[PDB]
Amino acid sequence: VVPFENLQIEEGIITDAEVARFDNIRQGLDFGYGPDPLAFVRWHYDKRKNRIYAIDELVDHKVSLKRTADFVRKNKYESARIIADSSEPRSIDALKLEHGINRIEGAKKGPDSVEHGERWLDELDAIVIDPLRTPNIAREFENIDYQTDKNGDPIPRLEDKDNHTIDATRYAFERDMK
Repeated sequence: VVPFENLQIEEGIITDAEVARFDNIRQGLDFGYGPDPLAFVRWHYDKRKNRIYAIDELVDHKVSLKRTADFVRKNKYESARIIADSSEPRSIDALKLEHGINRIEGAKKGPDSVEHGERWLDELDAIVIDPLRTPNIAREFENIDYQTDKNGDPIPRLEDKDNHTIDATRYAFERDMK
């Protein structure tokens, strides 16, 4: 009925000292399309505790690959891999060959992996988000609901709306699932 009961959301819940230690980084990127924003996410993965921690994000409705690469470079996030929305193969090429983001690769998983990937996220012990650091991730994860059928009952598919950072997060963790 309610997804992501596992959410741990509170201002200040991730300290500067913690961000300093996190060293199992996962990054995802959705390019946006039509009015939908580009959404870059960076997380830390504690595999033993089955937790993920949101570190940073960039959400931009006025999509600029230049601005995205500048943000990634500025924060020295270039050294960790970015798994990106594979529907824009030339945007990936652009970030690599034009903007020097070398560790970007297309998401290997296809459109039929969506429900699986969302379920994987929902089955984590905790998804830990500090709205002071990642306000968009916080808002989207808190407010996302299940889709529903004729009979008006929830199906195990999240709404495909206001979910741009959730998509980016799926890509970021695609290699960690099963």
